[PDB]
Amino acid sequence: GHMPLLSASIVSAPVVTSETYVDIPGLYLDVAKIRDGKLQVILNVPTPYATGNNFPGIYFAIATNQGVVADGCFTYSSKVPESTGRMPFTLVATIDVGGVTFVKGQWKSVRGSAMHIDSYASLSAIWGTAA
Amino acid sequence: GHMPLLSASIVSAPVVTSETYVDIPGLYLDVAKIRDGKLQVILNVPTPYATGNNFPGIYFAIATNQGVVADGCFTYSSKVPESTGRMPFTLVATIDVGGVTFVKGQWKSVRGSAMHIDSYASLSAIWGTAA
Amino acid sequence: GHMPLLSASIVSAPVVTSETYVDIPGLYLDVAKIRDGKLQVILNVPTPYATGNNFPGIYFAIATNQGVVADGCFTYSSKVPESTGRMPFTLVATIDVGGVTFVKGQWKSVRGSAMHIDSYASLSAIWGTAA
Ligand SMILES: CC(=O)N[C@@H]1[C@@H](O[C@@H]2O[C@H](CO)[C@H](O)[C@H](O)[C@H]2O[C@@H]2O[C@@H](C)[C@@H](O)[C@@H](O)[C@@H]2O)[C@H](O)[C@@H](CO)O[C@H]1O
Ligand SMILES: CC(=O)N[C@@H]1[C@@H](O[C@@H]2O[C@H](CO)[C@H](O)[C@H](O)[C@H]2O[C@@H]2O[C@@H](C)[C@@H](O)[C@@H](O)[C@@H]2O)[C@H](O)[C@@H](CO)O[C@H]1O
Ligand SMILES: CC(=O)N[C@@H]1[C@@H](O[C@@H]2O[C@H](CO)[C@H](O)[C@H](O)[C@H]2O[C@@H]2O[C@@H](C)[C@@H](O)[C@@H](O)[C@@H]2O)[C@H](O)[C@@H](CO)O[C@H]1O
Repeated sequence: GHMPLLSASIVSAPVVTSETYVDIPGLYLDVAKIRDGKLQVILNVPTPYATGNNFPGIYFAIATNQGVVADGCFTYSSKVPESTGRMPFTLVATIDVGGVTFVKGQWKSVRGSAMHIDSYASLSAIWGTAA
Repeated sequence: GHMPLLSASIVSAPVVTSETYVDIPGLYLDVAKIRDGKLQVILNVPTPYATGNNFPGIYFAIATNQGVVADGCFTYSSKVPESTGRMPFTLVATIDVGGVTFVKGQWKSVRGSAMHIDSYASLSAIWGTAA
Repeated sequence: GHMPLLSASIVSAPVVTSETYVDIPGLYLDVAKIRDGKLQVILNVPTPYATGNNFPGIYFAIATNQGVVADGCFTYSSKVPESTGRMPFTLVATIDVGGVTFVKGQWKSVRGSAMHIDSYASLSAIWGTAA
C-alpha cells in the first residue's frame, strides 16, 4: 500500500554476553523489500533484564546497512541488585533512506552482563518524506 | 482527514490490584469510529509506580477486540524498595486492522502490587498500509 | 514532501539543576518551517541519569508555543543510590497544530537533582490529520 508501516516482533532471544553490538535476532526490517524519504524507527524492549556482578545493564542500538544510527542503555543502581528487575527500554531514531536496505535492533553488554529477553519486543518503522 | 492520528490521554486512574489484565480507564481508541491496513500503537505510561511487599511492578498490555497483542512490565530490583520510584514504561505494537474496532491499554499487578498512575499517560495510533 | 517526518537529536547537554521546566538544548522542531491536522510527538531520552541526595530523578516535558502538553519523570528507588543508573525515558503526545509553530523537549529537577544527558536523545514528530 501507499503509507507503509513496518514491524518485526520477537518473544525471546538466546542469552548472550557481548563486548560489541550484536544483532537481536528477529528484530529486522527489510526496507528494500522504500528508497527515498525517511523512516521513524522505534526499538521497543519493554521487559529486558541483565545479570552480572558489576552494575549490570544492556546497551541497545538501531542499525542499518550503514551501522549504528542511535543507541542508549539501562543500568541498575546497585553493583549486585537484590533482584534483576525489568527495565523498560525504548529508542527512537529517524533515518534518511536515500543506501539503507534494512534496519535492525542490536544489543551489547554493560560490564560483562548477560542479556535477557523472554517476552515481547518489537522494531517498528513509519515511512514519511522530508519536509 | 486522509492520514489519521488517534490519541487518548489520562492523568490518573483509580488505584487497583488485579491478578489479570484490566482496562486502564480512558486509554481507549475507537478505531471503527479505519477497516484495512495497519495501526502502529504506542502505550506510554511515563510515570507509574507500584506498591507492594514482594518485588513490586506493573504489567501493561495493548489489547484490541481480539485480546492482548503485546505486553511487558517494569519491576523494582528490591523486595521492598526504600521508595517506589517512577519507572517510565512504553510498549509499541503494530496491528492488522482487517475484526479490530478498538485498541486499549490494560494493566495487571506483579506479585499483588497496587498499580498507580497519577500523571499524564497516553495511547496513540498511526494509520498506515501493508508494504 | 507530502508526509513529513520531523526529527532532532542531541548527544549531550550542559548539566544543570532547575526548579522549573527549561529547554533541553537542541531538542526543537520548527513546525512552521504544517498548519493543520495533528503531530504525534515522541521525546526519547534513553540514557539519562540524575545526581542528588534526596531520591534523585528528572522530569521531562513536551512543549509547544502554548506551553507543556505532556510530562512525566523517572526517579530512583533509594534516597542516595549506590550508583545513578541509566533510566530510559520516553514520552508521547499528540498535538492539534491548528497556534503551534514549534515543539521542544524540556526538563526539570526532581528534588534538586542535577540533570545528565551524555549520549543520544531525540525529539520526533509524525504529521497526520484528525480522523
Ligand atoms: C524477584 C526475582 O527476581 N525472582 C527471580 C525469579 O524470577 C521470577 O520467576 C518466576 C517463576 O518462578 C516468574 O517467572 C517471575 O515472573 C520471575 O520474575 C521476573 O523476572 C525476574 C528476573 C525479575 O526481573 C522479576 O522482577 C520479574 O518479575 C527467577 O526465576 C529466579 C531464578 O532464576 O531468581 C529470582 O531472583
Ligand atoms: C521519595 C518518596 O517516595 N516519597 C513518597 C511521597 O511521595 C512524594 O510526595 C510528595 C508530596 O509530599 C510529592 O508529591 C512527590 O512528587 C512524591 O514523590 C513522587 O512519588 C513517589 C511515590 C516516588 O515515586 C517519588 O520518587 C516521586 O518523586 C509520598 O507522598 C509518601 C506517602 O505516600 O511516601 C513517600 O515515600
Ligand atoms: C557504576 C557507576 O556509576 N560508575 C560511575 C562512573 O561512570 C562510569 O564511568 C565509566 C568510565 O570510567 C564509563 O564511562 C561508564 O559508562 C560510566 O558508567 C555509566 O554512567 C554511570 C553514571 C552509571 O549510570 C552507570 O550505570 C553507567 O554504566 C563515573 O565515571 C564515576 C565518577 O563520575 O562514578 C561512578 O559511580
